[PDB]
Amino acid sequence: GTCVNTNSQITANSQCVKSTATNCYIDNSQLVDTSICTRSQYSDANVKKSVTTDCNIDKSQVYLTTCTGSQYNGIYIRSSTTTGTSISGPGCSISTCTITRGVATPAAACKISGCSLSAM
Repeated sequence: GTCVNTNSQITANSQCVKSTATNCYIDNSQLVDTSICTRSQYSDANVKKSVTTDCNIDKSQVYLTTCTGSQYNGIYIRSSTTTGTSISGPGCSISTCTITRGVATPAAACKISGCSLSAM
């Protein structure tokens, strides 16, 4: 029981290991590898070594990513940082980007494909 749970609803079909979830709604998802969940809703998602605050993550996999006030729906995102943005697209894939309110900061390492970026 390596999950530091603070007022979080974590389903049985969910899993929280070596991580912290404060006021989080985790359903059929995994919050693993030193991840930090705060007031975020995880739906059929995988959150690894990531931090999400007031985020709605649905059918997505987030790695080494920090999420603040954002929505992910059916996307894969890594080594990134998004704030106040809605990201969707069945085949959305983002890697090493900084995104604030729907606009991705131009960068060489930032790789984005099959995604729809908008503000929240």
